[PDB]
Amino acid sequence: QNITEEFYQSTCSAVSRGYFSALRTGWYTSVITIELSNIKETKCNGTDTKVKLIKQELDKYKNAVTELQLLTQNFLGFLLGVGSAIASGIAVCKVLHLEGEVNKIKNALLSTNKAVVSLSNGVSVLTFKVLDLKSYINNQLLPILNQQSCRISNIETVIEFQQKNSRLLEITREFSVNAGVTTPLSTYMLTNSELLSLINDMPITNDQKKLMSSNVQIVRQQSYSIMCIIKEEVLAYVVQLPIYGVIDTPCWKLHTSPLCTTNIKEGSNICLTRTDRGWYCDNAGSVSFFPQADTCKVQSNRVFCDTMNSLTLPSEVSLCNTDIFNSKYDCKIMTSKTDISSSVITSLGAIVSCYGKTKCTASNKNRGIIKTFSNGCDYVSNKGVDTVSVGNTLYYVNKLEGKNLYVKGEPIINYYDPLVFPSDEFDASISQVNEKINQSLAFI
Amino acid sequence: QNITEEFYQSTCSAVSRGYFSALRTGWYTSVITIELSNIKETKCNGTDTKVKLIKQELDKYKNAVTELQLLTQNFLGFLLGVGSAIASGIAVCKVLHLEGEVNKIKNALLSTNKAVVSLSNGVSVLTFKVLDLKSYINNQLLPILNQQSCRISNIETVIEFQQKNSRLLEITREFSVNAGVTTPLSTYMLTNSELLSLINDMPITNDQKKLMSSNVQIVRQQSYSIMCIIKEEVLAYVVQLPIYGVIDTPCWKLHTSPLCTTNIKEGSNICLTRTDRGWYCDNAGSVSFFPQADTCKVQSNRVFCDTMNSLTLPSEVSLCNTDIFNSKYDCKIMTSKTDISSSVITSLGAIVSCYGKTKCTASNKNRGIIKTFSNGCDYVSNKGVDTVSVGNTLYYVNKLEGKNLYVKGEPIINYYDPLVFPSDEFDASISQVNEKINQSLAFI
Amino acid sequence: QNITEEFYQSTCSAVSRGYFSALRTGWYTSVITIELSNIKETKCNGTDTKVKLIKQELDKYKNAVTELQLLTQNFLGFLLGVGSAIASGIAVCKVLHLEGEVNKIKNALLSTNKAVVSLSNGVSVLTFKVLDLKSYINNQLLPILNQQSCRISNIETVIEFQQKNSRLLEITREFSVNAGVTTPLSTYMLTNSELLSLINDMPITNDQKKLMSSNVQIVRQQSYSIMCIIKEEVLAYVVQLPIYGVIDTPCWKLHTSPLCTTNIKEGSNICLTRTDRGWYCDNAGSVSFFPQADTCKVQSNRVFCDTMNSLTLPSEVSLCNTDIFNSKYDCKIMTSKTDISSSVITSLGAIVSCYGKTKCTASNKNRGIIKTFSNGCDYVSNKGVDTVSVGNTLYYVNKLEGKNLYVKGEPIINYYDPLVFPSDEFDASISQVNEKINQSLAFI
Repeated sequence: QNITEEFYQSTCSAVSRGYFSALRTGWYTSVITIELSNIKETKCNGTDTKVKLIKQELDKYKNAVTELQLLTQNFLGFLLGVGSAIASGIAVCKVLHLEGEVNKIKNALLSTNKAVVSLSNGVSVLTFKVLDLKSYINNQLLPILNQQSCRISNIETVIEFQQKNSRLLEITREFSVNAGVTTPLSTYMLTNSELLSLINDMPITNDQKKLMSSNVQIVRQQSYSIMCIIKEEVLAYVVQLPIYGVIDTPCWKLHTSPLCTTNIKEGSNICLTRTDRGWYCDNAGSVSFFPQADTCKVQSNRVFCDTMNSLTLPSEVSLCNTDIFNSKYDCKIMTSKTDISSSVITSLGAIVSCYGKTKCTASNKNRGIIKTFSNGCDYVSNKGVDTVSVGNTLYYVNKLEGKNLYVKGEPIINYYDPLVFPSDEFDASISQVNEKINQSLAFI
Repeated sequence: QNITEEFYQSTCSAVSRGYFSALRTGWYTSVITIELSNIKETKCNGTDTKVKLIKQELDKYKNAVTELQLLTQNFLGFLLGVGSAIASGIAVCKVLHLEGEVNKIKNALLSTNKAVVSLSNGVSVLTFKVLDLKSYINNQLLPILNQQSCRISNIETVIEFQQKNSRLLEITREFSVNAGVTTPLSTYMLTNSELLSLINDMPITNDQKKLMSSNVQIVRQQSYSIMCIIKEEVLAYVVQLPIYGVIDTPCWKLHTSPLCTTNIKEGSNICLTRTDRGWYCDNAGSVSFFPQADTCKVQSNRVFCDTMNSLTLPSEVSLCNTDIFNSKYDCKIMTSKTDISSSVITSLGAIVSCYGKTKCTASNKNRGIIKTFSNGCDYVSNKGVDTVSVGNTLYYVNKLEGKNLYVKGEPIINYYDPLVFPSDEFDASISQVNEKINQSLAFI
Repeated sequence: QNITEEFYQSTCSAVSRGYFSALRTGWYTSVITIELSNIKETKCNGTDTKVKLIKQELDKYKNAVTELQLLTQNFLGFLLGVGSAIASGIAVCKVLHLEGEVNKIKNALLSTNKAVVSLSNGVSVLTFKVLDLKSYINNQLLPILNQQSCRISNIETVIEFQQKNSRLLEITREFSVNAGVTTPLSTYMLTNSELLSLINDMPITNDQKKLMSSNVQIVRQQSYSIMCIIKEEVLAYVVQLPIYGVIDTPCWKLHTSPLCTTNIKEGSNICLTRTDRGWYCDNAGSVSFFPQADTCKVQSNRVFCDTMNSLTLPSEVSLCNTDIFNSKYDCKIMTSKTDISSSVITSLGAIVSCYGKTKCTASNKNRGIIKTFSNGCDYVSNKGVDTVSVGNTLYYVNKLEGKNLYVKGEPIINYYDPLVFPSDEFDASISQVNEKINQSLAFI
């Protein structure tokens, strides 16, 4: 929607504003249960295609129960020792293993299929019964299987049993190939009917309920399913859903690109790049910063992010966009001598860093070339433009309409004397390049 | 096939030549459609296993339509702001949302199952009808379901309806777990029969058609499926297939490994590594360079790559393989003091960098050890050799026959005086280490 | 189980001990085979729902055979040219293509479903026959399909044929979407019954057999399935299972975090971080080091790792934990001026690096805040603590009981004069910062 973008010619960066936050800060857990029956041996002469057919669909059942039994018996550096995403789920699994805890769940779901249960560790969980394979196998099936002559009446029972068993096998293969933990949340793990029902009874605001149920596909991508326990005629697993404790605060995206002096010969040029690119959202008097790509998902002008993937910075960090030389926040940059041509596709446009003999242009599919980029760091709005070419590579601009603004100014690389420029700083900042230069100039 | 490899003792690198390019430069889009019926409520007393069985298979149908409805309502740093792979597909989705555009498609496919359609934005698309669930549900099914007493005749209709519905549910779960965009291209999204049919009618050369239909498995790995629209008794989604606009130009792979001085004691040695490893293909008077691992897939002597993942370099870049000190291209290297033993498996052999007390050897499973590597950077051909051991780690050489060549020369690390060697350059080059040394030598 | 952890206040690191190794060093291969029939055209008038229903399930069969036919016709930098994980499998595929080699397998499995076969390249393989689609289609099905009038008797045969065909289609779609190589090992590729049977007949110790069959889910995550050959009425593919040649040696995990001087103003502080974090296991007189995250999977106090992902270091490397200034191993560190607050979740606790105005605390869900962290690098045990907060981010401590130990000492960053501190070392070491300082101090 109302999205705007500013490009800063001086620092070769661009900021996309107009977005609104939805940052995960809490976790909600609920317990999904399937009712099982513990059928062992069925003394039955078979060979009759119909009996042999239902015995092998019964074999799939015992194989999945067994497979589940085998599961239950057992700036980016700053984000590596982050811990387990599923701790609050695992906390619920520990409790279901306590004696009689599964028994509490069964009795709560004996009369209905959805009930609130107070667990023994203080968390109040919503519990669902999504499949009753127990009373199907015990009632509408097992009597036929417990006389020495076993003759199923009609093939309809073979098909009815495959349909009942089917969801259990879909749930088991997902846990199998994923060591008991799956994300995103399958429709098989939680159907849309059950997920909206769950969201509606969450201890959250009507604001958060309406945000979640308008983007169920995003809630799935940020939820986990955890295989839990399989005892006492019950299968249970924990669904872990996000809670967006930060809502509707301003978010902005920083795009950066290498800024270099413009001599055509390679290596005789000094470069400089802002390293603080990523997503920024205001969050409790500070700024939550998301440096990693694909840790935030955009929908129109709403940003969903998980604060587990963020760093906290002082809110002054945004001063680097408007005044990189400011004395309130030391803005972070890297330096090099690698003048390779490249383009960054922003929200409402494109940044192009053209160096050497490279051919960099911006085109319209019907009109031809609309801008030929000179050497240096320039910018184009996505209005009237479909593609950007850089060397032999074709980039596609985004086609969303917004307000673009070009803030002219001198490239700050021009302020630096190349004879005393620290030209291989992996992770520095503005005043760290200044104090490194102040040493060299005093050596003279 | 005719593959050759050169190892350069002087720069501890190896080049595998003999390959031929297939670089994606264009995108082809076609519209796949499934015909739907908009059945809401069926007033039917059931309970009879057969009727209740077909009502729940009908429930799966409405659940998938709903799930699709929920989707439609809504050197490596130089490759991060690259944009959307699926822009030209999304451009086609925007058009199908225009009024009457889906109506154009329906009428084109009313008489046949494959037809060319001219869309309203100028792109001529090939359109497929792969499933007609409309006329099945409306004709061979719904009459039975619209009298107050509903009795399906035979179980065959329950099974026939599951088979018809089945592909729709397979397509919907893939879009569900992937937020409406999937890659590689499922056989469920596009069968081999439909994909070869599509390739045969593409606006491309008989050369490109024969290349694509000889490697359908690779075309799948480089294609996208995009969920699009679900209105007016039609489901439609866009398949986006690659176009290889660069074909049969020479490609070569650069393998690099750390080159260091050979004192056994750790840290008292200086190291130096070429950083320009990856794939290189000639491309329109320049060289397309693929620095990222797994962005190129090899089949015999053919390299498939996506130019979206490349950088453009001057063709002079290959001079670094034969003369790293050349004055036409500043060859890029890094420096360190980290002499850790390691091996690189090349196309037709292995590079071994052996330092310290490490045991590095090359073996034959029947003959024993064939080469024991001294300290420094050495190389072995894959003829008569199965494995390379480095410390406690076993590497397996590739078993393809080719021409190996060993270019003797002095390790360039020996040319550098260690007392004035910039020994922690993250991203430098030959003449940047030279000018950094020229400063230190004048300080004296 | 008996897990202990030490935190070193001086170097801002923590070591989790008590673990025991299971490192993959060998590969076992076996050949799984499905018996096929090469049915081409069946001259049959149909239209009868039952015949048309079995003809399309027969179509799925030929489509999967075709799809398989299309497949058969065709510190972290030190780990990039590692080679192919599946070399020893591919070596077995080459042999099955030799003339009469598939014929050897068929005759070995003509009388039973599991047999040892001696291949022509010297490897003795265990061979399984998991599905006999040949004699089903040829005997219990094809006679009905080879008179001009084709009338299937009962719908039971349609369902029986779907069940037989079903596993073949599950195997084919996995190979399809994965270019003939899949990991982890599907239950569809190898059932739990077949996998335990295979492990029991492996040429390995009763120790290794009991370790593997107690963790089948881990064996799956470290195994590969390779599509191989489809000729002469046989489908065959190779399963490649790990062999743990290193068992029960001590493993320990190193956790590191940035250590910095504690002035609140940003950038005027020098930092220093140990870069050697990861897993370490004793291995044949040396130490196997696993720098990459998620290349080791933990179960209670057992560590499963693949030595293909490791480096070999001298066993002296562990001296850095107890004496970072030691003269036997040059301990590796990086330096910067980036004092951003962050926390590392260790095995039995949490490391917190608190800098600037950031609010860093450790909480109990019932008691409130239990520790407020001062500026600098501190540590908390997981006893009585559930969460750690750093700025706006909530981290969850692990809830396993163990022995924690806090080794007090002075932060080594305090030993360095900031006026001559090389404050942007990407990959250095203790004595490399010393010799870099010795130059600056002599310049004076």
